Amino acid sequence: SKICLVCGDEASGCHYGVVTCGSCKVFFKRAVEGQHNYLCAGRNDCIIDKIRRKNCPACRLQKCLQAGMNLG
Amino acid sequence: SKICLVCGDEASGCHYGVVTCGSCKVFFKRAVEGQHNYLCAGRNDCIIDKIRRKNCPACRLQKCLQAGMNLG
DNA sequence: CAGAACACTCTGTTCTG
DNA sequence: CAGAACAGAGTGTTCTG
Ligand SMILES: [Zn+2]
Ligand SMILES: [Zn+2]
Ligand SMILES: [Zn+2]
Ligand SMILES: [Zn+2]
Repeated sequence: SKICLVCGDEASGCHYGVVTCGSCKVFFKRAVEGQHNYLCAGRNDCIIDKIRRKNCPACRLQKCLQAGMNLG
Repeated sequence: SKICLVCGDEASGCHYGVVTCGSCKVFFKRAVEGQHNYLCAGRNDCIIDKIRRKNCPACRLQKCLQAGMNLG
């Protein structure tokens, strides 16, 4: 496939176990080892797409997890 | 109140008609004047508080207008 | 492919008449 | 008070093993 399983932007290959775009790749790496205080403002099922992926990083991260992205 | 009617943060007085913090004051004018494409990732009722006011500018603008802000 | 180093978005603060 | 404008976190792209 050529679409990111997380946001639907054009995929640049398989990153951390899942086919993702470059911004989802580094969002995930940064989420896992960084210092964020993400919090959903809706009901933990925000729509994650290219247009809205910056809106709820907390749902973005959860969607990354469910798709199976991992470091290990 | 010292409280912002849009986001609950400590308010710096009445701006464009409504008691607001400084961030919402300048968020509101930037929104209205420079219209661009804000879209809710939930169901257009995102909680707007200090921790989460960057998440959904569409709802943030929506709460601003309801609360009564304007430039006229 | 994983990471680094860059550049961008947008926001929020401080300063002013 | 409204507005100018600098500084910042968070994000995204380009590049370099
Ligand atoms: Zn993506
Ligand atoms: Zn969410
Ligand atoms: Zn506010
Ligand atoms: Zn919303």
